[PDB]
Amino acid sequence: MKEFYLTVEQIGDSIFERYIDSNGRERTREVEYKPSLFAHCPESQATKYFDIYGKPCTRKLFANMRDASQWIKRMEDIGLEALGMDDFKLAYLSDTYNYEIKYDHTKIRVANFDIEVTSPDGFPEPSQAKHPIDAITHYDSIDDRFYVFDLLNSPYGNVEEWSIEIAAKLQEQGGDEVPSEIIDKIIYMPFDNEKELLMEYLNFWQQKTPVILTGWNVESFAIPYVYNRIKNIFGESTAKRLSPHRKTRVKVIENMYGSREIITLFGISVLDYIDLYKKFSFTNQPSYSLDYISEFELNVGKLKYDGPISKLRESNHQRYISYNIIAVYRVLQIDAKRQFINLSLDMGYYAKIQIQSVFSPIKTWDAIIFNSLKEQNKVIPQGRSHPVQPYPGAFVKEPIPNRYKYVMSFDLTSLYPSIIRQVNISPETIAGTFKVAPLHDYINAVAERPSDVYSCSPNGMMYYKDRDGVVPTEITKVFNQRKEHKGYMLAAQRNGEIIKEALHNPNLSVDEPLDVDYRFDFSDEIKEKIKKLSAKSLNEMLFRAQRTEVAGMTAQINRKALINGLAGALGNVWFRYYDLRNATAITTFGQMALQWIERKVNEYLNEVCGTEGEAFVLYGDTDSIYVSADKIIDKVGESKFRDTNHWVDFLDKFARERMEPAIDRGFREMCEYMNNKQHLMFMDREAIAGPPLGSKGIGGFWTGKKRYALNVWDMEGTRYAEPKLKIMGLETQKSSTPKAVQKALKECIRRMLQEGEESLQEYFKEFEKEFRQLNYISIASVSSANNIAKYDVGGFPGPKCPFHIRGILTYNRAIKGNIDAPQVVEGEKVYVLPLREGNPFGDKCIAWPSGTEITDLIKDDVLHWMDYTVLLEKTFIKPLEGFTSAAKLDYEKKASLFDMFDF
DNA sequence: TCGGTAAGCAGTCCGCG
DNA sequence: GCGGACTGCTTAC
Ligand SMILES: Nc1ccn([C@H]2C[C@H](O)[C@@H](COP(=O)(O)OP(=O)(O)OP(=O)(O)O)O2)c(=O)n1
Ligand SMILES: [Ca+2]
Ligand SMILES: [Ca+2]
Ligand SMILES: [Ca+2]
Ligand SMILES: [Ca+2]
Repeated sequence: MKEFYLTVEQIGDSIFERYIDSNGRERTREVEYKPSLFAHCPESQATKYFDIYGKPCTRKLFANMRDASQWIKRMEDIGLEALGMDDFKLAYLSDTYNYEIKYDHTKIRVANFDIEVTSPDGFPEPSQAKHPIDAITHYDSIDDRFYVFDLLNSPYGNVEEWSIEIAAKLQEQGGDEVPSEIIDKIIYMPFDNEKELLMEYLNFWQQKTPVILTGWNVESFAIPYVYNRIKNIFGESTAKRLSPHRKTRVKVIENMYGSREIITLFGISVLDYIDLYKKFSFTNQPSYSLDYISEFELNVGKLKYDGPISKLRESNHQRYISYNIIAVYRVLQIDAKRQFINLSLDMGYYAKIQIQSVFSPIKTWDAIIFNSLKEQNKVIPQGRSHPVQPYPGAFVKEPIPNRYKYVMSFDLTSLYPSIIRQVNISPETIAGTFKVAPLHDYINAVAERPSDVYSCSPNGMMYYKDRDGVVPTEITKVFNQRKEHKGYMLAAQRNGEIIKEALHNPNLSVDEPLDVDYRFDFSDEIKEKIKKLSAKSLNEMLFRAQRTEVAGMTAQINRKALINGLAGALGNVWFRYYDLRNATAITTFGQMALQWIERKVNEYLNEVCGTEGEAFVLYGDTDSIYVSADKIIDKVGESKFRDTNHWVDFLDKFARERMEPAIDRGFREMCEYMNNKQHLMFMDREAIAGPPLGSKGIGGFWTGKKRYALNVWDMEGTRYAEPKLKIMGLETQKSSTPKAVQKALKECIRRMLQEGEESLQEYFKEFEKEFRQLNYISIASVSSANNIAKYDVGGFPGPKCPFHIRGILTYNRAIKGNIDAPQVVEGEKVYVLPLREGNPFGDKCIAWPSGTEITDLIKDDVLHWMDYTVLLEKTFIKPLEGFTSAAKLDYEKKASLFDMFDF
């Protein structure tokens, strides 16, 4: 098999590499790597090395990496460019693996673990590690086993062994319900003292050394705790055995009260699953506890236990250990669904970087572009300092706030990467400039054609048409990958709806789910077989289809993020190819494209509808247009349609057969105007929106920029079994809006869009009467708590103190003297509740860590003094008033002359 | 050697016989 | 008690 790396580190003048060899065995080597860098030399000498602009360079081969570094500094002091890859481990990887990496994941040791630490005096701080580690569960992906290290004797209590038999039982039968599919995979190891547990864990670690180390919050808790605990007991040298190269780096975090640490373990790639989740999931959660995310991702119940966690080991050691095991499994379950570890491996090996560098789009692209150019014997430019400069971005149309009955949307495929490829924007393809006219002059095609020789953007930049650029070349590769995966995702989504449609008439049979690949649209034969399946098999197929859809979502959306990341990278000062001329060539072209096509669509639709000067395009943002389809529907007349699906088909056909070719014609003309390399402005129909036929639903509404709702029947070729709400920007979409309020506002919207004013008024009235009966967490607001210290003045709010920080300070004073009340963590999220005047907390609001119940001592008072009136007004009524006034609708029946009767 | 912009809304401060 | 000029947070893209 072809060899591939696992980890790589630079340690002084040595590269330390863990790798898989040709026989599939894990090995480690130390290499005294001799790096090369480059300097410009005169033309009149035979070299094979050229910079990206075609200028000749001479190679400088160094005896060691220090020498190469020191030479860089001398060149800066002389004032001459030092070219080549300055991150030597990237050069080493590029030299060692000069081919496309084909890795075997079954050879990569992926470890996830979590520890328990009983603490009788508040949160057990990793920097101090003053309490015994009393449990560790460590799952190893090669053994496919959960290794459980359990402390029986502790200064905080002596306990009996954990029982696997009791663990497997239903919670309703006094067990812990450890999932049956992992019972046989547990290897249980009890210990009579902490020293023996830790030594054995260390010996175990040596035998089974993680390559990928993950888990929930491992970077900020488990790793530094294990490290500092071992250090305090045995010494730092022993603690360094957690590094296969015996090298660590300790970073102390600042704040003011309660410093933290991050430990870098050399030769290990730490991918904290919380960080993977935040980067790759595209959610913003009100809480990031494992309980909350697990419920969200897997629909599994919260792991219940009685009393404080500080007393869980002594009162119920059995459950304590079981919950430790289940928590490790939950992360594995989330990963089986989300596939972020797979993505990280995919992306890291593609780029030829340390696996943990997938967090950095800049490092990722630097390495991709470096490897690409090196293949051509080209030499990369030195990184340079730039002052941070703001620059212009996308165009967003101001919508007229209103209801909009029939809406069709259209969207440009992968816009910024497509602009890069169309225009041929790259550091080395810059051909020159032209004198810019006002943007509106290009949009209206009155400005002089920029060039008849070069490919242009309306920012004034010209690029070569007949030359490949490394940025377009490499961005096209990842785009093509993205396209493949999004195809699988959309197919799986279409397949899902087939199953949902078949679930309306399930068969009374004992059968099995069909063995199919959900990444491809079902054949007619499969659809016929599905129409004859039982509910049980249909439901199993739907789960499978949806899992396939999620897998494809992960793969496509993050490849999209990577390629869009390259366009933004050009505007980040730390990027080797930072260049506002290029960043701005992209965004300005985007602005022109949206507004050009707005004009062309208004022109086309007026023509075909036989009118003049009417505005069909009601809104647009960056690369999308929203077209009012009322007059298209009216020209045929509403009465002609048999049902909702009839007019949806009509609009779908109209869009594909008439609008799209006209849109294509328009963008082809734009491409000729800018004399671009390749026409890649592909704008396809996205949503078809409207009320159900014969209903009083309003179909849709906008309140302003980035704030709208639509009743959608078809999305990107997925005809929904049931209409789906597309809500952007409104409070229903915001993580700061209370849970029960998002639900209530969404139902208010569903009613407005599908049913009408009366239905809305009926629901509002019910919700208002029941508001005060909702659970307090479900109606609490949420906010991130940044810069808490700044506004803290002897425990009281300083000037300009934000509402949520004021709430934290109120909580801080309320839990003063308390031992085991959870502290608010800087940068994390809090629930927030308003408090009535006169309350014993002494201030207008309280805030506490999100995803948690508020501590039992003050919970009673919070419930008593909660200001329901303010809460209802601020979180529910005020946004609803925004939606309804925009929609020319009332959520409460207005007084009228009719009030004299009854009725 | 750590490494995108546009834009809406809640809230504080302050002006306001 | 409600605006305008800020900060802060959050979402659309
Ligand atoms: N997180 C994001 C989202 C968008 N944008 C920019 C780049 C996109 O090209 C453009 C349009 O956003 P879209 O959400 O429509 O995404 P794309 O057009 O790139 O992809 P597609 O429409 O094919 O899904 O806005 C960005 O820089 N970063
Ligand atoms: Ca725990
Ligand atoms: Ca798009
Ligand atoms: Ca059937
Ligand atoms: Ca879009």
